[PDB]
Amino acid sequence: KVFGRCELAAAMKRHGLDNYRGYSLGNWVCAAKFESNFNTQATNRNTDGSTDYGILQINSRWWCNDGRTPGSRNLCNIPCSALLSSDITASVNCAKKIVSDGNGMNAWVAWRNRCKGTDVQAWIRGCRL
Repeated sequence: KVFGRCELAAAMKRHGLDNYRGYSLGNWVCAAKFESNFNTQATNRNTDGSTDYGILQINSRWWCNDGRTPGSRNLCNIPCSALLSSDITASVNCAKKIVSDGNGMNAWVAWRNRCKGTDVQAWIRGCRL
């Protein structure tokens, strides 16, 4: 599923991401835009052989099992394919684990490089939230 901007913001708000660990909703929408272009089916293979999955490009080295990242962990206790669902519940629940891990949203390279320090509230402007 390719989300609309406001559609995704409303879905993220319902799932408890607004101000989660202090990160306002716009941060999460901005991260999703640049990680996946709002596409739940996005996958990208990394140099180390791990793969990033879903709307928040959650990596198989640490967070989900895809059966082909040897020596990796599955800290969200899910198959990585669960992160590609049109239902973003699994991605959001795993993202809450990631953002609580100590490095905040810096775990998302696109957030650090393209959202951090910008007017992220622009990503939710105009939406009926």
